[PDB]
Amino acid sequence: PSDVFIGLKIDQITGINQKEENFSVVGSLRIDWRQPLLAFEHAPGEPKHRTYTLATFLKLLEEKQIRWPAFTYHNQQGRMDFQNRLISLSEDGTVMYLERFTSTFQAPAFDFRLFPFDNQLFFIHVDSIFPQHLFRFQEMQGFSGLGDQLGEEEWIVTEVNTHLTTHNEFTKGDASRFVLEFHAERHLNYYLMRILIPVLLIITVSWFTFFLQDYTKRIDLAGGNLLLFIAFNFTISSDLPRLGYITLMDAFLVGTFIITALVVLGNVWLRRLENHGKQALARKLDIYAITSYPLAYLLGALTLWLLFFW
Amino acid sequence: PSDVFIGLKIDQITGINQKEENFSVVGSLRIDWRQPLLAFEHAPGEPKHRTYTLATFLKLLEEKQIRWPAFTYHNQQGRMDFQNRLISLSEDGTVMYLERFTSTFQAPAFDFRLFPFDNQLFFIHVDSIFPQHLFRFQEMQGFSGLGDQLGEEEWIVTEVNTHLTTHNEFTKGDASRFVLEFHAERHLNYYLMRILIPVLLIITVSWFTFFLQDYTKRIDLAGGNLLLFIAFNFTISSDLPRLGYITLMDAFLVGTFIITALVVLGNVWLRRLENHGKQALARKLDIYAITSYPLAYLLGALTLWLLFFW
Amino acid sequence: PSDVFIGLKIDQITGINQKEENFSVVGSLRIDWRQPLLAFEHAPGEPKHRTYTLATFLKLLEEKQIRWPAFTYHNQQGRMDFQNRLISLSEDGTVMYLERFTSTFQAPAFDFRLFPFDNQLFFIHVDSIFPQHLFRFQEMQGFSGLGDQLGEEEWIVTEVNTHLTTHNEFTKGDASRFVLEFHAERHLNYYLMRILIPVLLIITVSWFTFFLQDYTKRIDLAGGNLLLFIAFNFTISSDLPRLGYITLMDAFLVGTFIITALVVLGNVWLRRLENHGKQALARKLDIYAITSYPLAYLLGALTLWLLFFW
Amino acid sequence: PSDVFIGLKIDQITGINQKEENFSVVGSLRIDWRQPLLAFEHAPGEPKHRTYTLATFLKLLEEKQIRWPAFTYHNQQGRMDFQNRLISLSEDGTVMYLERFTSTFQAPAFDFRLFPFDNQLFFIHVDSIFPQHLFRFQEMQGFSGLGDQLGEEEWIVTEVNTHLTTHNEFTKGDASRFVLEFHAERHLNYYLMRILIPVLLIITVSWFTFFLQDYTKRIDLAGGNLLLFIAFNFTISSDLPRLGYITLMDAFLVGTFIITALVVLGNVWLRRLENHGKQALARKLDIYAITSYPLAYLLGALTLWLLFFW
Amino acid sequence: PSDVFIGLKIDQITGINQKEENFSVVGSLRIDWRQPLLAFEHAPGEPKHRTYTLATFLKLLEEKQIRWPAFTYHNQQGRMDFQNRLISLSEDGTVMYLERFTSTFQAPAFDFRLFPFDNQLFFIHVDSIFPQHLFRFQEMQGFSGLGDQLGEEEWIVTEVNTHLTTHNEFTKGDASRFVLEFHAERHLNYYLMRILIPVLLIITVSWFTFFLQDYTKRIDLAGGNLLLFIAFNFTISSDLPRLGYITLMDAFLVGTFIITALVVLGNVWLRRLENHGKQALARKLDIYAITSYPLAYLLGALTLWLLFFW
Ligand SMILES: CCCCCCCCCCCCCC
Ligand SMILES: CCCCCCCCCCCCCC
Ligand SMILES: CCCCCCCCCCCCCC
Ligand SMILES: CCCCCCCCCCCCCC
Ligand SMILES: CCCCCCCCCCCCCC
Ligand SMILES: CCCCCCCCCCCC
Ligand SMILES: CCCCCCCCCCCC
Ligand SMILES: CCCCCCCCCCCC
Ligand SMILES: CCCCCCCCCCCC
Ligand SMILES: CCCCCCCCCCCC
Ligand SMILES: CCCCCCCCCCCC
Ligand SMILES: CCCCCCCCCCCC
Ligand SMILES: CCCCCCCCCCCC
Ligand SMILES: CCCCCCCCCCCC
Ligand SMILES: CCCCCCCCCCCC
Ligand SMILES: CCCCCCCCCC
Ligand SMILES: CCCCCCCCCC
Ligand SMILES: CCCCCCCCCC
Ligand SMILES: CCCCCCCCCC
Ligand SMILES: CCCCCCCCCC
Ligand SMILES: CCCCCCCC
Ligand SMILES: CCCCCCCC
Ligand SMILES: CCCCCCCC
Ligand SMILES: CCCCCCCC
Ligand SMILES: CCCCCCCC
Ligand SMILES: CCCCCCCC
Ligand SMILES: CCCCCCCC
Ligand SMILES: CCCCCCCC
Ligand SMILES: CCCCCCCC
Ligand SMILES: CCCCCCCC
Ligand SMILES: CCCCCC
Ligand SMILES: CCCCCC
Ligand SMILES: CCCCCC
Ligand SMILES: CCCCCC
Ligand SMILES: CCCCCC
Repeated sequence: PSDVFIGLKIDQITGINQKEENFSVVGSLRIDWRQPLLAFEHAPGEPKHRTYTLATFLKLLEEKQIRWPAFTYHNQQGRMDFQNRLISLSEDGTVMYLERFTSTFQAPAFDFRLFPFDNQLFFIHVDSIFPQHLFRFQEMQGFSGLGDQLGEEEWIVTEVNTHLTTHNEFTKGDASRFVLEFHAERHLNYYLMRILIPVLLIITVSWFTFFLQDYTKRIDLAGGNLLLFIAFNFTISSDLPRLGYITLMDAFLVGTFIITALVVLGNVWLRRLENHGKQALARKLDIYAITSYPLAYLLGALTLWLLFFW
Repeated sequence: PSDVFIGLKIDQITGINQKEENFSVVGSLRIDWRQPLLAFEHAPGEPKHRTYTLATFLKLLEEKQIRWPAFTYHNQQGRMDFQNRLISLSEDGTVMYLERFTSTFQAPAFDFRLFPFDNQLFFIHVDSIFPQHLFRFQEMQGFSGLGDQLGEEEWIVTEVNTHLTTHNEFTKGDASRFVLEFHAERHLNYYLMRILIPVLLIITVSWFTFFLQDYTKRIDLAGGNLLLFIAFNFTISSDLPRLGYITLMDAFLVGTFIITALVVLGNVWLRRLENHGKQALARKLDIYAITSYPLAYLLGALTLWLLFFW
Repeated sequence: PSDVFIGLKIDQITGINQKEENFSVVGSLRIDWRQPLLAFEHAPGEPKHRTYTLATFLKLLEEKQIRWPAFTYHNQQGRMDFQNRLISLSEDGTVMYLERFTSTFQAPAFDFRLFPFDNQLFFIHVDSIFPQHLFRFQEMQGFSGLGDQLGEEEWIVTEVNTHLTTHNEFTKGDASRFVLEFHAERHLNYYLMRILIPVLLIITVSWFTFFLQDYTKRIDLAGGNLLLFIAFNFTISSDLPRLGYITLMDAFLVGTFIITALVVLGNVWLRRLENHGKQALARKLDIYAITSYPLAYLLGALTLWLLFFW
Repeated sequence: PSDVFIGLKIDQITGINQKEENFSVVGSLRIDWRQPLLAFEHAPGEPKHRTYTLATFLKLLEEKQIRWPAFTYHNQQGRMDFQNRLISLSEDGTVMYLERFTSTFQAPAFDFRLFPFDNQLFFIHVDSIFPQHLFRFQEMQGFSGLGDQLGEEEWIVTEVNTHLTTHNEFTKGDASRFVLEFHAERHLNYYLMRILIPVLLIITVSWFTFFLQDYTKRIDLAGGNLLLFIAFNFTISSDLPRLGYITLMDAFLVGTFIITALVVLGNVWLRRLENHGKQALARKLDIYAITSYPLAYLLGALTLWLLFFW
Repeated sequence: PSDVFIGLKIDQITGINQKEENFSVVGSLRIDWRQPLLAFEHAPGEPKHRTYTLATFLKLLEEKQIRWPAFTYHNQQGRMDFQNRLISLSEDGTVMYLERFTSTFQAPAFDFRLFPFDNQLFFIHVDSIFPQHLFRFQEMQGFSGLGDQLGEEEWIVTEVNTHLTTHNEFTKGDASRFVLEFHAERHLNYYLMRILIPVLLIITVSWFTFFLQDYTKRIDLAGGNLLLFIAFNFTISSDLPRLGYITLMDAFLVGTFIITALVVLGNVWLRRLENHGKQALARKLDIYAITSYPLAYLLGALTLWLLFFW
């Protein structure tokens, strides 16, 4: 068998789609191979290295009746665009190949249930067409990976890896597979500032209602604080992804709605007790409401942690 | 006639469009066929199996003057993209074919009137071009179907099937048709949490208004609860599909609007009776309102069930 | 001249664009023609009918130096995609042609001023390239039209027609034109439920304000009902098309805004009369307001009917 | 030099993009030219005029070694789609050419500062490749322009023109340029109904606050009218183009916000004077507020006219 | 080595994408080169300059076995569209080349943390394929740059530059690189009018609450001013870019929310002190609130300046 050295490098992640579950990149694929049948002596005044396009070089190989180690991108989505496809040929028969491209790729491992605390997995598979007794992939050391970013991005890359495996077609011979994989995360700082801090203030305004004496005014104030929560919710709607299943962020907001609505219902009942002449009993229930309100939020937090992270 | 064995497998459902009524996939089409005229003996040192691209192989067939069993995708929409198209040729004349693609498909059976409790039907048709006395489709057993999903999705597949039929063109000979079909559903859990629970609380706040004594304050509170319902409605608008016809979900929300508006009108009339000095009569009508309000919702639920599910 | 029989059938209307004024379809074009110069006798064991692709068949015609009746789609927009293009050739020289496609088409007749009560006209033109003394179109009977729909759609087709005309280029010979045209409408049921019923309730709440005694409370209630109308308006914005000209629906909503705003202004003036000590006069004007409010809506309806439907 | 007669006609304006500054059309390009070297005598039974596709005809010209007057579209954007490209050849050597297309075009002259009272300029440039001593453009009279529209549109065309100029490349010979240009406007009727009338009512409600006696109630009413203005503003947001610079419409709405906010601040100060026991002074300032409020709007209108239209 | 003179000019910036980090243009690439092997004498009556398309000219070079100085666009994104590709050939062997195109380009340097006061960097790289001892780039003086704009735009260009560098592939010979770069900014005038002025008025209304005597009314007014801020926030949402990280504009709006919410909480506590009979102490704390409110905004401004601009 003949050894083929291969590597892949990604310049830039050009987009990520959370609803369709795919991602897009710009990158470069490189292969080194040696074929002694291609060795030559340069003509008088000719340079020491010959250069062809892939279209030009494949004709040369067909005129010599030489087999090319062809390969394919197994999780590609749609059409792929090439910026350049270039070949250098050595005096000794060494072939150096390079192709540079733009493309989209399938991402079947995406899972957003722990949003915004989620970490996602990305990969690209390259497959040999011929079986492993003709051609065997070897890992080109030093080349493969991701380049550095230059401004400010949405996703932060945490880990990068490459390894070699096999695949099979037509129930015959196994063939080589090359894998590049990486992991990435969000800026949690941004969600603290945009969502948590203002919701905590809204929660505080609802608690402060128990500090006043007239139940009539309380009903007005509690009602208005529920409309304020709803108004805020649509103001953040563009930061929430459109998914047909439940997230941690969804559970948090619905639970806040439930507790704030219950404050309206309680103050109506305290007014009813006052109208029936049971002021002292209503005054006693008020004292229990003040202390149990923060305990309800603390026990809800604990519940969400158990259901989503264990 | 000559037997052609065929099968189709879908890796991933890459999108679903409810307004245009189409869907998109990535998959693989496989065909086995035997043609003794293609049998050969391998050259000294040559492998036991020959491999060509479809473009290369069709030239070989034309040089031998052999007919190829050509086929077409009958509900395809737009252009189809190919990732690979590959042929293996056996010593005995057996041809193995494989094509891997991305494409969109028409979906004329979609019907969303029972949303969110709806179940939808999907299919793909593959048609033979030549008539059934030249070539006959046979079902390749073990291959066809859907692969497993790996994270969390919007639609859950409930059933998968394949079968064989016929089609006709130019009022001449019948020709074979191959069908793959499947059924899928939503996560109802998500709609319970996002829509039902908060609407039930809003309905409860409107009922609690009948517990208070001053009709003047009631009018204020009932009015504000109607604006709260409208505000909530636009907060959920992104979860509702843009269709030009009536759904079960539409009927549910309009009915809730009607009943909450009627509470405003009733409390104005009770205030009018008080101003004309008919307090005792107004106090009697109030007692009938308290009990009939929940009965109206229960009888509305029953009505919706009859109109949509029977 | 030589007779060419032609017909067109549409499977599915794949989209309609109200702002750009175009529509999209999937369909099939069929032509029958006879050319005795193409008659043949089948070889020993050959089938009685020969089959070619369009690319293959045109070469045969060029080798025999035979003219093909070429045609073009005159209101096509953009690029057209072909799913299949197929030819059957009879022993007697009869040619049967079929092409199946996806495409978008221009729609210059669209006019939405009577929305939602509007009915729109659609058409497709097919033109012969050669003049009518070489080739003449004849209508293929039984084939042309629209197929049946299978679930639930936005637009309902009301009428379908085909006929033959002529066109002219280079101020020379007239040439044949084939026309398919159809008409379609909306589900008015949907707009009754989504728009009319809730607006009628909002109008009723504004009338009920005249039933109360304290002008001070009336000003509060009338003001809040105007904000409720504005809130509802944005909740329906996605059902309204984005057009740069006036519709019947636009006129209806602006008129409702005018009348509800005038109720706020009137109640402020009644409070001013009370402050200046003219209660009896203010009480008299109130009685005229109660009866004239419904008359204003009835006379507005009559006005809109005259301006838009006559 | 050889005279080339040229003309251009546009059927339909298929879209206009205000943020990207481009427009799209469907149209037809026509050229007449005479070349005696192409004269011929028709064969026995042949028609008097020969017809070719552009691909076919250019081969004929190359076999005779004849130069074709090639041209290019100088402000084209992206790819252009052709529906038909057709050639008629006369017995005397006269060539008649026709191409029919869909395409997008650059629009660098767009300027929206006077919105909605703006009038915009559109153009298309066609350039000769060869210099003017080989080939000279002449204007084909009677053909060029715009066709009639058939329903109801967003933009109304006010003026259409064509003329001839020159261009230069490689600092050598001047070459011909053909220009078609036109001007268009909006329906102002639509903006009167959708924006002006309701804003004028909101302005009137704010003035009516000065007619009441209790400053306490005034503060409530003035505050609520400011929230009503904000609510209305988002209801019209879809009619406003997304531009990164100031328009006349923007200035109008911000000025209305400023004046309505100032009414809230004034009524708080009048309440402060009442609390400090200076009722008579506060009552005097109220009389000045009533008359100066309409004068502020009149002087603002005058200011906007001077800044934008002079 | 052979000198190649190169230059690039951009007509129009056709779009800018802040979320994907790319931009689009229309422009023209020009190259001058001399090759004595191409010198010729013109035939009797032939013009003094020959003209070919790139496809035509490359054939001529292959028939003479002459090497072409090929090049590539190194940060191109997707497919590039050509409007024209043209060659002039001089009697003395001088080649003049021109290509005119539409395309999108990668923009990895974008960084929006200082929005709206940000200034962004753009560039385009052109790379030689052959190494620098065959061909060397030289800068074509007078040609390169940006053209003038004609109406009103979103971005204003502040600086333009070109320079020459090198690049390396296959660890062999260095090759030439040509760079064009430019810088651009926003209209700050627009953001002053749309965001700052109305927020400053909202801030002023919240301060004026401390001028009134009844804490009961203050709580109502402070609550309503918080809902007004939230309503305004969604009215401007379309002017804010959708980025997953914190901007200066984000920090400004969250800080305003915090301070306005704190006014609601303070007035509830002053009412509690009044109910417990500590009016004089509450009256004293009120005097400290009036002066410290503006100081909080001034010190917040200073803090934001330090964190973002130093
Ligand atoms: C960070 C902004 C969103 C906060 C969501 C928190 C809801 C879940 C509470 C339990 C968190 C468990 C620790 C990870
Ligand atoms: C599940 C969230 C939406 C609930 C809609 C229920 C409206 C229909 C009531 C009758 C249901 C009949 C049982 C399927
Ligand atoms: C059907 C929902 C919209 C109703 C619009 C009615 C406004 C026009 C009133 C006059 C109608 C004339 C009869 C067609
Ligand atoms: C027509 C609807 C928008 C009205 C905008 C008017 C603001 C400018 C006032 C001065 C107009 C000057 C006359 C053209
Ligand atoms: C210009 C409209 C937005 C204003 C944002 C100002 C917030 C930052 C305050 C400190 C500015 C420092 C001077 C550049
Ligand atoms: C979180 C809701 C607290 C409600 C406080 C009032 C409780 C009233 C209940 C009366 C029936 C026991
Ligand atoms: C949180 C809502 C509290 C509702 C309490 C209802 C208690 C019902 C008691 C009935 C006694 C007559
Ligand atoms: C669901 C609406 C209940 C209305 C309660 C008040 C009924 C008043 C009707 C007076 C006329 C009979
Ligand atoms: C739900 C609205 C109740 C309206 C009841 C109106 C009854 C009209 C009676 C007229 C008697 C003078
Ligand atoms: C539809 C508006 C009705 C207004 C009712 C009050 C009329 C007051 C007018 C006083 C001046 C004649
Ligand atoms: C619908 C608004 C009614 C306004 C009536 C104004 C009447 C002005 C009369 C002035 C008398 C001093
Ligand atoms: C348009 C704003 C009018 C304000 C009316 C009240 C003026 C009060 C000013 C007191 C200080 C001179
Ligand atoms: C439109 C707002 C009016 C504000 C008037 C303030 C006048 C300050 C005078 C201070 C005197 C103590
Ligand atoms: C910006 C918030 C100002 C709050 C004014 C009232 C302060 C009350 C604090 C009482 C506890 C010290
Ligand atoms: C800005 C909010 C002010 C809250 C002040 C709380 C002070 C707590 C003192 C407790 C004394 C019993
Ligand atoms: C339905 C799950 C209840 C979650 C309560 C939310 C509490 C979160 C505390 C931070
Ligand atoms: C117009 C149909 C009335 C439907 C009433 C809604 C009641 C739903 C109860 C769950
Ligand atoms: C400006 C046209 C006035 C239209 C009034 C609307 C009344 C509609 C009654 C159904
Ligand atoms: C900042 C420019 C002030 C414009 C005032 C608006 C008045 C318009 C009167 C119709
Ligand atoms: C969290 C950063 C606090 C910023 C306060 C905003 C003050 C801006 C003054 C113009
Ligand atoms: C801003 C937080 C104040 C907490 C007050 C607690 C009173 C018991
Ligand atoms: C939260 C549900 C309370 C139900 C109260 C019923 C009173 C009759
Ligand atoms: C009277 C107020 C008591 C506050 C207790 C708070 C316990 C969390
Ligand atoms: C729900 C319609 C009630 C109509 C009341 C009419 C009173 C004059
Ligand atoms: C006085 C309250 C009676 C509650 C009856 C509720 C019947 C559903
Ligand atoms: C509807 C316009 C009324 C104008 C009233 C003017 C009072 C001075
Ligand atoms: C006192 C109420 C009279 C109601 C008259 C209604 C006429 C439409
Ligand atoms: C419109 C600004 C008024 C400032 C008033 C200041 C009072 C101390
Ligand atoms: C007492 C009201 C006077 C109204 C004057 C209006 C001047 C425009
Ligand atoms: C009694 C009002 C005092 C105002 C002081 C303002 C200091 C910024
Ligand atoms: C990832 C865990 C999700 C569980 C939801 C209850
Ligand atoms: C699917 C049943 C719909 C019936 C609507 C009344
Ligand atoms: C279709 C008639 C429209 C007339 C508008 C006044
Ligand atoms: C077109 C004139 C604009 C001037 C803006 C002040
Ligand atoms: C550009 C400086 C950003 C720092 C954010 C704290």
